[PDB]
Amino acid sequence: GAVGRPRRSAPRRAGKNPREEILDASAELFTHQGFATTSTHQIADAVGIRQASLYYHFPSKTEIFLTLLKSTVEPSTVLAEDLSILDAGPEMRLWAIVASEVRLLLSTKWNVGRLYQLPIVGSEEFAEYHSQREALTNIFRDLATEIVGDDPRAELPFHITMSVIEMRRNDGKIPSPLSADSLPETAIMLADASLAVLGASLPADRVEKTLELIKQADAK
Amino acid sequence: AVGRPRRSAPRRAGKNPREEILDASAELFTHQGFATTSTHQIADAVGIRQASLYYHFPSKTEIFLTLLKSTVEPSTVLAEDLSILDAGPEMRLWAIVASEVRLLLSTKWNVGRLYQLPIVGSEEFAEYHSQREALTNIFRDLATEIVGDDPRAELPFHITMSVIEMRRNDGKIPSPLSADSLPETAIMLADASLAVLGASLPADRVEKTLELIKQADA
DNA sequence: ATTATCTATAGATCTATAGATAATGC
DNA sequence: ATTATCTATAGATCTATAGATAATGC
Repeated sequence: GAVGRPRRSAPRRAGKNPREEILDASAELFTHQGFATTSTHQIADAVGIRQASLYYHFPSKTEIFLTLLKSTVEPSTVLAEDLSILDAGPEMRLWAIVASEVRLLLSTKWNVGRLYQLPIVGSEEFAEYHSQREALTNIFRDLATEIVGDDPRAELPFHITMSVIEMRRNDGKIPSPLSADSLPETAIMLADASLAVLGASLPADRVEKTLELIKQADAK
Repeated sequence: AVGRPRRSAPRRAGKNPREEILDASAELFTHQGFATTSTHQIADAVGIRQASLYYHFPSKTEIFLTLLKSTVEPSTVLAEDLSILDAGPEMRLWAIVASEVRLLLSTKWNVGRLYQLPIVGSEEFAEYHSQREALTNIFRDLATEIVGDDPRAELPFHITMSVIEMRRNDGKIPSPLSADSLPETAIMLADASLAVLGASLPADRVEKTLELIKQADA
């Protein structure tokens, strides 16, 4: 059996331990209703525990949110940095970054890309993340600037990319689990679009090659 | 109220007191969002006591719901009328993108942010909710008419909405309305939207669009 | 007389803490 | 004798409602 006074209701969330369970419940609610609207009771209720019982695992509702926010921002930011610097031309580099971030935002169980864009993040409190967020944004812009020059279109590939957030499911079924063998269709499209808005022909063997860069990046 | 107003005088802008509210509300709701924003915070911004707001509006919900209506309907009617008008699907699509972006750049605050708010889950919100989905269909429909049954039919709407990130939200209007001008951003996004669908650009798309506006105004 | 605001305040939340309690582990 | 949950509540803060009150109109 398990140490500790047994809970009133049986666990309802997927997780190897209460931390994962709570973050699981939290990711669903925060992506559906945002931070402020979601109350610790609903989180508790979702998890199947009393509200106070949360505080043994997380010191504050803000800390829960922070944790989730890290787990999406981090991999995405580093990935762009890792890929940013490679063999090919900026057409190819940008096509990959778009495909790679879309691959990623489709890989998670809940739609955590929706967290970046929430109001709460605007506050100064969450400055470490604006920082990473802008840094990411700048990578794309500069990539795009290498193709069209100083031109307002350079702003677009990033917004095209983030558009998956509006077009993916959010019910705890992963829309496209990761595969070393292939890229999800939707990634192909948004990469392909991101080059069309810059008026640039698609690069060569782009799916075959983008998976190469990911294998590389994964080993790093 | 002849002559320039005092700097001290209530910072808000509008014909009457209700409008002063919605002006205050839009600034707060599009920066911090609905739930994070207290009626107290609104009142202070309007220069009045918290309780007073309840003369003009029933609830904090109602303020917000109103602000939504005030930005959707204008767009929904715009799109619907251009939607049928006699021209090619590309031309129709370009005009809609351009004029939606034109419109989202016309307002004082960035009311497009209210769309991305997740607060719209309530039963009452349904009227707004299904009108948002109607507008969105117009785009999908048009796009599909250019490119068929293709996942790219989703793009033009989202490309359009991206202007929300590219806009200021400090009170100054980014691009005031005009009948002989489209802001550069609306042109860009409209061009992009057609670009992603592999569609040819109409040669006189700007001026044709400025015309269907004038025509659709009266 | 009709407004538009005010002061005051219930009651409905919501976060977090204090301390009891029931399971395992020694 | 350690751990993880529970019950119970303090203290905050927020929406909304009453009923008082300073302006004018008539």
